Amino acid sequence: SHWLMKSEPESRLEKGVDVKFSIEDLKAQPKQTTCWDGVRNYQARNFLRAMKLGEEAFFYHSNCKEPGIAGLMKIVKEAYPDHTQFEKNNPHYDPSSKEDNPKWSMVDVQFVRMMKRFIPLAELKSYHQAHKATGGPLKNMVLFTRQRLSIQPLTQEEFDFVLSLEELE
Repeated sequence: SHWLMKSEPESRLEKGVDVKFSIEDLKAQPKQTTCWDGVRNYQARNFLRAMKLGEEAFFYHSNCKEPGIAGLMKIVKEAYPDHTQFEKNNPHYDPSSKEDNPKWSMVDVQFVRMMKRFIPLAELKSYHQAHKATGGPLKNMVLFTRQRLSIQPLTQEEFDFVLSLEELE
């Protein structure tokens, strides 16, 4: 399995709290690792639960001015409870979640490297749209299939094409 994980590159307040966290903030983490908290989308959650140690995931910046894939990271820790679903403080708090059996989960990713060059959502859309008429590996990419999924699986095909655009100028 291969994945795509979205996060806020530039600052933005939610329920009063800032959810900012780009690829650089991950690199700036001890051992360049962090807990990918926040996810409250059932379909997104069930993917987090299905991730295996070692599998890789593109770090996607969900920005307005410059959305795209800036780098790569890996899963070093399998799903477990998201501590913030309970902290009444956090904007992702959930009253319906029992500590006895949490509804929300998270995983731990470690930084690996950056793309040999940034990949704009614009670049991804054109090829995607292109393949969507000629027949290509990005014909059914989730990034364009699910406009609102923060955690997404990618077939080796799509993954191989994203990496190939990395070796182009």
